[PDB]
Amino acid sequence: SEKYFVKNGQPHFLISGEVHYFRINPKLWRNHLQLLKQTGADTVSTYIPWDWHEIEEDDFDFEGKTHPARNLIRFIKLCKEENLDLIVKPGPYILAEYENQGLPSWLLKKLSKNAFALDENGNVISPDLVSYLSDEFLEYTFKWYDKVMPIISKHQKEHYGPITMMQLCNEIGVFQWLSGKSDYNPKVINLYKEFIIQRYKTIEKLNSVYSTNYNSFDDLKAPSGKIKLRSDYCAYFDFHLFFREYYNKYISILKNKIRSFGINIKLTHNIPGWIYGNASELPMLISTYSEIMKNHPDIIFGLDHIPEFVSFRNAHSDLACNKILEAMQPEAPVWAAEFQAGTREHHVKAYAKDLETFYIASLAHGIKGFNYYMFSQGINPEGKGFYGKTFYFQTALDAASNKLALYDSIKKVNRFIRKEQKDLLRTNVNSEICVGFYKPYFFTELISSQLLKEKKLNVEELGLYIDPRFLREEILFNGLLRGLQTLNYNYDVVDLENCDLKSLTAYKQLWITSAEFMDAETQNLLSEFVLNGGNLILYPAVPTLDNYLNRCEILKNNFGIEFITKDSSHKVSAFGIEDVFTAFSKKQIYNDTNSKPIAFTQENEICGIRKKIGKGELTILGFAFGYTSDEHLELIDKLVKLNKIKRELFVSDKDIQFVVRENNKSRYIFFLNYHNERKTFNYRKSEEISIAPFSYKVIKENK
Amino acid sequence: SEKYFVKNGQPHFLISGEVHYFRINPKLWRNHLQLLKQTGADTVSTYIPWDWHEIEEDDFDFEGKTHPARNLIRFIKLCKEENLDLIVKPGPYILAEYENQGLPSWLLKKLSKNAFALDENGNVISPDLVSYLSDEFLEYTFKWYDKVMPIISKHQKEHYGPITMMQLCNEIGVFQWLSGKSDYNPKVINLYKEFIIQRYKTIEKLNSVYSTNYNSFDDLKAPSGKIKLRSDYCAYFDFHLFFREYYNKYISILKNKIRSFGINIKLTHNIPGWIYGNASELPMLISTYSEIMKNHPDIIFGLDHIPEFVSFRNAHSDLACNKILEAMQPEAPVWAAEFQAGTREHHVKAYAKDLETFYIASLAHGIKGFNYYMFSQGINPEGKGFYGKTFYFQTALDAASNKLALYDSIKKVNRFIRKEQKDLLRTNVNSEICVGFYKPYFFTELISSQLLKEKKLNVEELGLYIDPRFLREEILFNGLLRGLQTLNYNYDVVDLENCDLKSLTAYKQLWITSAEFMDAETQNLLSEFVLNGGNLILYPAVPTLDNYLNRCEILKNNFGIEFITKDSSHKVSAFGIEDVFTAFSKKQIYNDTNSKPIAFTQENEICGIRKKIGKGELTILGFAFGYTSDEHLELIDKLVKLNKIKRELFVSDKDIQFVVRENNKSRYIFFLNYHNERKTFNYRKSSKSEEISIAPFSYKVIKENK
Ligand SMILES: CCCCCCCCO[C@@H]1O[C@H](CO)[C@@H](O)[C@H](O)[C@H]1O
Ligand SMILES: CCCCCCCCO[C@@H]1O[C@H](CO)[C@@H](O)[C@H](O)[C@H]1O
Ligand SMILES: [Ca+2]
Repeated sequence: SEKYFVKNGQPHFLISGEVHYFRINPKLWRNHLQLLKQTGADTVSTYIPWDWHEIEEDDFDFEGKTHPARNLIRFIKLCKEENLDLIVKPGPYILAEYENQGLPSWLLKKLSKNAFALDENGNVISPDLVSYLSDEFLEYTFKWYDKVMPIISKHQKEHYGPITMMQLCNEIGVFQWLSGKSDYNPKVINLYKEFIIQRYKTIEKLNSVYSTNYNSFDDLKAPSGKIKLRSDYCAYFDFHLFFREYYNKYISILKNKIRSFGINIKLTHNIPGWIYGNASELPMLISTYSEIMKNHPDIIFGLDHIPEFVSFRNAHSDLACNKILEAMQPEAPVWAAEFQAGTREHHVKAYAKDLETFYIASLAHGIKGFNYYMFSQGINPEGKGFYGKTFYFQTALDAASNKLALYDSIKKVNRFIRKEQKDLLRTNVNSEICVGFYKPYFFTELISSQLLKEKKLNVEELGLYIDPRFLREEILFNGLLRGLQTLNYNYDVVDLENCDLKSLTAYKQLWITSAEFMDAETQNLLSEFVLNGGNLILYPAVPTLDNYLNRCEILKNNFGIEFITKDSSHKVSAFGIEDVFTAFSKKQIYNDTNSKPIAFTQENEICGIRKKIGKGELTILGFAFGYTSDEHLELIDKLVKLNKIKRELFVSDKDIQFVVRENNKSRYIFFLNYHNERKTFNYRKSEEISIAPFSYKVIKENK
Repeated sequence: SEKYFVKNGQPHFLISGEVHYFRINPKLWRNHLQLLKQTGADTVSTYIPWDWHEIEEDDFDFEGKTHPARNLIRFIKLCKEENLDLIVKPGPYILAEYENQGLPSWLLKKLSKNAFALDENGNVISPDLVSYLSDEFLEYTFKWYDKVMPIISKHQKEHYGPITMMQLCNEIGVFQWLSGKSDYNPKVINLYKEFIIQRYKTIEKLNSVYSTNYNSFDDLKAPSGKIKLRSDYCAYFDFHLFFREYYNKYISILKNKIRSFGINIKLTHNIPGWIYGNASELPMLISTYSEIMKNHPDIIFGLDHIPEFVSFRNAHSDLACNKILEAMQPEAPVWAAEFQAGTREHHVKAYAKDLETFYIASLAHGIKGFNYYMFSQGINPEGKGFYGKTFYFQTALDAASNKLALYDSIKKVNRFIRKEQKDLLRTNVNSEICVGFYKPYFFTELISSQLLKEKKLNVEELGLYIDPRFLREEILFNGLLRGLQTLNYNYDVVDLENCDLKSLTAYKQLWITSAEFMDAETQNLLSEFVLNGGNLILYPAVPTLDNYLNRCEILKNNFGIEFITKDSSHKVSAFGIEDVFTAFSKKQIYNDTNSKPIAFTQENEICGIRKKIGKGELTILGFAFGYTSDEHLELIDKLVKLNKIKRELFVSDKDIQFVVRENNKSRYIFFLNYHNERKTFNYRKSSKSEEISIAPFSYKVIKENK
């Protein structure tokens, strides 16, 4: 049933600690590895920075000849002597606050103009930022792989060495994201052209989808500027599809080159998206990897969790991210490639007592492995730090291997995990709620994001009112997912693309947060789901367009739905709940023939209905609510109770979060107190306990 | 000579609680007032919502004829009976999560399009957002004042009623700010044109300042779209000056109207700017009030503090905001018109254990009065709730007048304040550091802000590299002010406009965070300050332009500075601290003439110097640093130590914040732990050491008799 790492043919919780040899006094390398092993960690993780080892063009030092901390060979030997497995990450990009993001200075000085990412004007976006598929950049990357990969091959677990996993590059696309800007390098734009021709075959086919008027593919230009026309939305949508193929090509080139050295260990990649201690944009970033994950079943994606604190303000972020990774990668364990330990930022404090709770909550929220980032603080050698002298603060160990407060928290959590991993790794939550992941709503990193300065997407200019990023951030991430977690209802997330009908039928309810557009495949899937006996909850709109904003009303017509879009007060009543605040004046007003009306505008117009269709049930709400009032929790609760779904526990205090994890033999009840209040409460199945502020309690039951 | 409220010629700590009569069962009004009084609160505060009392056009109910909770008269009477003074806030805007922000539905339905705030295209920004000087808006506001003001007048203190203060409207500009669009209503356009003609007199004079070629004033439009030329920047700068005069006109019109009813009580206004539990944009909004605060000494501005949590993430916001209000309103006490009690929104928790610490920190940080907002929860009658039925959560009292957890925290704090107010209100901190408040850097709400939809200001397009909003947020608010508070160095903030040299010479150091532009008046003042014996710290730029980005090299010349702007690594060395990360590749490179070089680029070029000029000392750093690394705190500490400035206490844990307040008689030591760690530390006055244990997110106060 569950996916989990294995060691000695038993379920193994992967406990890795990040220790940057290149930022640590080599006299203290053994001491760091021993103190890490002494927490019950089984693995150590590090970058192998290209800049640090190719000290000049075609001058490699992996042996400490030119600086003791260039002795990668001895660090590998120390990992073996101290019985730690090793995760190695040779880039080419490492980021990691290393100057040039890990690329050599000699390389960046020597590359042509056309090797760099370019803005719509052909100007260099950043003196650190190459275009991934630059021939020059791949030439030098390959010459770097030519020296480091034989070292990694020799020490891989497949040759009985310590290296169990290797990360390819680092957070692909994170620069396109953090910078406003997309890459318009002429090589990238040529690949975009091949992609479009391959996709549409003829300009007449493209023209009928885009409503364009090209005489050939030679008239086709990469999209840029604000979207003003539906044709510009279409161009930008395919520009999004192209970049997912682009990142897949980049990672495929790295992988093929790696495999050519006989390296047969587990390959990895790491997902960015946390900022300011929430992860509402991480679903957009994980959507950029959609083609990699379809095409590479052997690359395990891990999450880069950066909570910064642990409270009701960010409690839902790590669960929603873990669940979305499970949706996109069901055949591999959910794990954190980077799992916050200390802080990257001196002024952004990371409290041991905060992180200890985050670690336990991560177990409740289904994590199967992590790498404490950073277990060990580093000191940047020879001004090679992007920022100051010091790399991370409030870690488990300082750069000189002094134990800090987090050390004892990590030892405590690891001791719990080692005691329980055999049973805990084989547990799941009983989810009767499925929440649909509709990937095209997330495909906006070029036109609409929290990090993009000027918005290229204003849906009002396209005759639309439901913005897909507002939907996926406020209605889905901070709304429905946050609400179900707060109400202690288990949900699973399912990717709707090429989705098996049989994999929706296990759930008593499927929840779809829908904009006005949705592809024919998904409209067909949801139609079949209800017709065959599924209970669907759909809001805030029955879709009437496809991803190209061409008419598509399959779901509408299959369900016998008619509506007019009409302006009204933001407040509606729904299931007898008065003053439900909704995001939009514009609401769908439903013909109620063969329907039960269950929501009403201030002027008593029908803005929600329930209906039987074939063997199934439909609940449509023509209005958008997130979680910004107690009425919103009341409405989510009412909806869940339409199909008689129960919480696993009665807990006397509604502000206590719990997760029940079980198999046939074992149950774990995780109680999580995300609040600055000592809480005393009791519980019983669908008895009294005190939890400190920002704290936890774990309870075992034999079934 | 602290500024504090006075009662019976004694120091009086203003303790108010907010209780919305219109959202509470009137059978429970008395119980809310009694329970508030029993916390030691002296005052109660409420809106009087226009929408609630003008139930239809020209149909008024202040007596509970149509709804018991419309009996404003009886609520006023109960405040008197329960020995509470009363703050009334009749709008016209109240916001307060009330439908249409307090404006009548019938009004918003009746008003013509020209009553509304309009974008650049002439479209309504929001259906509830009126243009402040709309003829139609002020006509209906006046008719609302015609009915509510005679009642307020009759129930003033001077007529033996309970009413001691009235707020004019609510957070002027907050609605425009949150909408992300500025008002281009034609009243605004026409008033701006009059402002520009009055300012420049002739199109030739405006052309010479802006470098434009207009044939007449008729060719000039209110600026719209992005700034691409220095002439666009000039136009926007005058538009900012115009908006400060526009808000002054609004509040003058309301004030003159109020005075005509024989209302002589203290008038208030309330400062917005906290969002997501920080206040780094509050300085921009308070700056929109600069002309109000110069023309109306009888209007007391108070802060609206919404911290939402109390941790290192936001510890610096309340002190910086208290200090900035003091800088702009030096003759009135610092007080909080709205002082967070519970939470306005269910999904953002307000813990008693956080807010109790915020209250104590506020005393440490010099607050002299506050109004707990919300003391009492409300339930919206008749669908009047903008966002839902319940108004506020986790308050002192639920809507039914049950005590909640916060009630005990407020009772504890108030008990300390009543015991200590006589000394505590007269206490000062010993600030040897003054930080300059240069208001023109904050004049960007039309072109650059956290909330503005459109980024109109890109200084690189003007041949500049120091963005004034980046400066005032990262280098000043989240940088220097945060770093000083974290290092436990007391600082004052002084408004540099029309600033007395006499009121800077008190300090050991004056710190100026400077962009490439600064007006002649300020450049001269800082010149005189150093020549006459002041110690100036100036970074990241010697300015060379005025506020219109024309040549002004007064300070550069007076200080005998030569510099070239050159690109280098972000990292510099300063005062022997290596790998100080700085914000810009571009830095000021100084030559070594009659100076001690104390900072060096990665190529060892001089990007900071110290020199003696007349009787004073100058330290210039040609690079930008806030507080984003440990080196930044080391650098701030090094700079403070240049003039032998010392902390009040040796404390063994550098992460403990403290404030020492004293007068002749009394010393209060405030310890604040903004961290999620139980801390055990020792301390001593810098003159055996005492041991203290402090819980997470907690406080200790020690009183000493001198
Ligand atoms: C545009 C300049 C890029 C330099 C910074 C790149 C790396 C910063 O670090 C990145 O920060 C993101 C935001 O918090 C996180 O989501 C990522 O996990 C993290 O690696
Ligand atoms: C665009 C619609 C705006 C309607 C008015 C909403 C007023 C919300 O309330 C305001 O929020 C601000 C941001 O936290 C605070 O700074 C203010 O103090 C507070 O009054
Ligand atoms: Ca029908």
